[PDB]
Amino acid sequence: EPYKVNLSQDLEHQLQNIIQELNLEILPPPEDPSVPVALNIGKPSQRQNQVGVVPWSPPQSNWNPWTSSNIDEGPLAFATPEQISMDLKNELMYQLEQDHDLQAILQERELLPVKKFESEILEAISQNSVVIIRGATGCGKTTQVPQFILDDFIQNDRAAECNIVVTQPRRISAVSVAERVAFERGEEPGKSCGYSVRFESILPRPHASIMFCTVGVLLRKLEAGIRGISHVIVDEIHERDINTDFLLVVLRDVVQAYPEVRIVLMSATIDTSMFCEYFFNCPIIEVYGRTYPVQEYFLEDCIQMTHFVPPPDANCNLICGDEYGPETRLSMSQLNEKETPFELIEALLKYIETLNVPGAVLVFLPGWNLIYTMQKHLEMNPHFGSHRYQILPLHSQIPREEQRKVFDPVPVGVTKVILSTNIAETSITINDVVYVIDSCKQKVKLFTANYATVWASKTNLEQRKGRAGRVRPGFCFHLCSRARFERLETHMTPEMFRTPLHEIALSIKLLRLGGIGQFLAKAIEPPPLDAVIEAEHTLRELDALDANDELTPLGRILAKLPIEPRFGKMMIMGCIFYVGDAICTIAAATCFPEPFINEGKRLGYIHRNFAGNRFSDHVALLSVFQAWDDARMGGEEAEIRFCEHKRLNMATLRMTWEAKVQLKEILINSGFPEDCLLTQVFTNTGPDNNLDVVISLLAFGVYPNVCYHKEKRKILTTEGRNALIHKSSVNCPFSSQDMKYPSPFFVFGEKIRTRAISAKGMTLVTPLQLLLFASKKVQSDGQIVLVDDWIKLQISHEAAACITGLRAAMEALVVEVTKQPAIISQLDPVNERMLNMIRQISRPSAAGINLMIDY
Ligand SMILES: Nc1ncnc2c1ncn2[C@@H]1O[C@H](COP(=O)(O)OP(=O)(O)O)[C@@H](O)[C@H]1O
Ligand SMILES: [Mg+2]
Repeated sequence: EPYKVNLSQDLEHQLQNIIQELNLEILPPPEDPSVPVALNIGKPSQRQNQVGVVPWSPPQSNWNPWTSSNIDEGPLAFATPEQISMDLKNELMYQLEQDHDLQAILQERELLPVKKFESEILEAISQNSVVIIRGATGCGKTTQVPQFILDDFIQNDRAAECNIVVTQPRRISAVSVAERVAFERGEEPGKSCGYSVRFESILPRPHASIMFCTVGVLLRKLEAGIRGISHVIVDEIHERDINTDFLLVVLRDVVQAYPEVRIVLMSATIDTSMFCEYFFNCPIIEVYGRTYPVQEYFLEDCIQMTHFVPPPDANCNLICGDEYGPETRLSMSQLNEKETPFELIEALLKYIETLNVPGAVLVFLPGWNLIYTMQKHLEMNPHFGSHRYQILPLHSQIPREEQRKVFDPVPVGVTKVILSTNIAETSITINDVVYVIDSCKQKVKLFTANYATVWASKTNLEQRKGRAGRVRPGFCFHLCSRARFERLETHMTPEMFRTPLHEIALSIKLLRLGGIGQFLAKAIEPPPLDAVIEAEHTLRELDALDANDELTPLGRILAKLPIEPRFGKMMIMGCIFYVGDAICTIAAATCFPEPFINEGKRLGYIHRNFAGNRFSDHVALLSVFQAWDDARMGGEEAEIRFCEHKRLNMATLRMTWEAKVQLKEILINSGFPEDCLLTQVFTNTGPDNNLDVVISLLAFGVYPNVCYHKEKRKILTTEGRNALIHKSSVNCPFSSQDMKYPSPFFVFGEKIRTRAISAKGMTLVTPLQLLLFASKKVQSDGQIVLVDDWIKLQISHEAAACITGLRAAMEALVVEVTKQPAIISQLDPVNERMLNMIRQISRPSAAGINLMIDY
C-alpha cells in the first residue's frame, strides 16, 4: 500500500513557482489513470577518437620520474650521469663493507631460490623487450628481481640510467614490499625504494630507484606518458587483476612503438602461454627451489581423523564415499556448505599437535568477518591462550605493524596460527609453514545492478596446498567435500569477465587510446559485450560521456578522481552546494573500513550517540570526524585517548582524513574555489540545512541502494526482495525492536550477501529526497506515484512533477559548472533559487518530519 506524503501548501506553491521560473512545465495528469505518465525527463558534439599509444622515454639525469618534474634547486641539480653513477656506487660499496648487519641480510638474500637464476634473468631482460619470469610462490621474484636489475646498473656504472616501476594488484602489497626491499638494502622507504598507492606515498630518490605502486596510480599518471622509466615490472599477473589485464593492453602497444623499454611480467606456476603469445612469444625464465610433498585432505577426512560431530549446485555434503565410516558420513551431512565449520578447525588444530612435528598452521578464510569470528572462537578457550598458541590475523585492513608479526619467529613450544585471506596464496610467503587449513572459498565482488562468498578454483586449492611444502613434508586440510571438489571450476574467471568497466572506460578516454569497445577488444581476454554496453550506458547517464562516447569536462574530472565516478559527481554537487568538505569526507570514507571498534557485533552505547537523531550511519561517521578533529588539537596523546576511549580505530581516521585532503586537492586544481570546500561545523540533533543537503547528495551518490522498512530488522530492496538491517547499523534495534522511524525510506552503502542479505551504512531519507535524487523512473496516475516500479507514494502529481523537474535542472547546472567550475561563486539568481528550493526540499520539515522531539 502507498505511503502518504504531507506537503504544506506553501511548499506546494514554491515548487510550482520555481519550475515556472526555470521555464519548465508540469506534465498534466493522465486522462485515463490506467495509462500513467513519466514525470522523469531527459536533458553535445566534439571530435572522434582513433587509436593512440602512450608515449615512452628512458631515464634522464635532470628528471624526477616519481614527481614528474625537473631538478633545478637540488644538490644533484646540474650533475652529470657519471658523477651520479659513481657516487651511488661508492655509497653502496662503502655501506656493504662496513654494515655487518646488512652483510648478514645480504647473505640471507643470496640463499633464496631465485638467486641461482640471477645471470639468466638479467641477460634475458637485457636482450628482449618483454620477459616473463615464472616460478613458485616463495622463490623471491618480487623482492629480488627489481634489486638484481638495479644493482646490475649500479655495479656496471650505469646507475643513472635505471628507474624501475613495479606494479602490484593490492595496496598492502606495494607498501609491504617497498618496506621489505628497503630493509634488504639497509634503508628506509624513500631512498632507493618507494611506494605510491591511492592517498599515500613515500617517493624514492630521483635516480637509480624502484617505485612499487598499484596499477590505478600508474594508470592515472599515464596521461603525461611513461616518462624517465627503463623498466616496467608487472607483478603477480596470474591473479588476473582487471587493472593489470588492462595495463597489459597499454604496455603491448608501448613495446611495439618503443622497443627500448623493458617490460618484465612476473608470474606464479601457471600456464603463461596466454601472456607469452600476447607479447610476441617472449622468453620465459623458469625459477624453482626445493619442494616437499603435501598430503591433502577434504571435509570427509577432517571428520574421520578428529572424530568430529557438529552441533544440532546441489549440496555436496550428502555425497560421501563408501570407504568412509557411517558417523563420518552422517556428521558431514549435518554441516551446511555455505558456512565454514569453525568447530572443525579447532579440532584440526588439536589433531595437528598430536602429530608432534613443530610448525605454523596457515588458515585460509574469506574476509575479515570470518577471521575475527575464528579468532574469538579460539581465544575464548584456555587451550589457545598465549602459552601454547600465537594466533595472528592477516588481511589488507590491519596495522602494518601486525602484518610483520606473521613473519616473526615464536617462543619454542608455541604453534603459530595465521588466519589469512588469499593474500597468503601467491602474494606473500610466511615462514615455517607445515600445515594449511583451507576453507576453499573466495570473497569476490559480483555486482549486477556487493560482496559474496563463493567457491575457489582447483588452481586456488592447488596453490594453497603448496604453501605447506617449503620447509618439510606438509599437510593441507580442505574444508570442502570430495563431491564439491569435482564440481569446482578449474580456474577462477578473470575479473575482466565479471567486473564493471566504468573506471577503465574513463581511463581509456582520458588517455586518448580510442573507442572503449575497440580498445577492450584487444585485451588478452576481452570482457563480455554487455559489460561494455553497461559501462558506456552508465557514463552517458552521468554526462561523463556525450552521445558520441566522447569525454566531457565532467567526465574528465571524474577520471582524475580516484573514486567511483558516481561519488565523483556527488562531490561536484557538494561543491556547488558549498558542502564540499562533508561530501569529500563521505567519499573518502568509502575506501576504508568502519572507524568503529565493534567488539560485540551489536552496536555500542557510545557509537549510537554519534548518530544523533538523523538515523544515519553516514551522519555518525561525519560526527566522529568532527570530534576526532577537535580532539586532535591537543596533540598525539589526546588523539590516542579520544580514540580508545570512544572505541575508534585511529589509523582509519587518519587514512580517511588524508584521502579527503587529496580529493579536495584534485577539486581545487580542477577550478573549484576554496570557499566551497572549507570544513563546516554542524549538529546531529538540531536543525542544520547543510547536513540536510549532505543527506540529499548522499542519496544521489549511493543510488540505486534504496530500501523500505517493514518492522524489526526486515526491509525491502529495489526489486521487491527482502533483506535485513546489518547489526553494525545505528538504525539496527536491540533484541527489543522498538525503533519507530519517522520515515521508512533509507539509502545504504553496501549489500552484504552472507547466508541472508544485509544492508550496511543506512541513512534515513524523506519521500522528497527519494523523488529528487534516489530514483530514476517516476510514474503518476494523478493520485499515486510509482517510483522505480516498486515504491508507491500517495503524493500530489504537481509536486512530484516539480521535484523531478528540479533533479533535471540540477543535472543541467552540473554540466554548466563543469565547463568553468569557478562560476559557483557567481551563479545567476534563478539557479540560486533552484539550489535554495533543493535546500528546502532536503529539510525533514518539508515532508512534515520532526527529529528534535522523540517522535
Ligand atoms: N616482510 C617480510 N618479512 C619476512 N620475510 C619476508 C618478507 N617479505 C618477503 N619475505 C621472504 O622472502 C621470500 C619470498 O620473497 P618474495 O619476493 O615475496 O617471493 P615471490 O617470488 O613469491 O614473489 C620468502 O622466504 C619470504 O618469507
Ligand atoms: Mg611476488
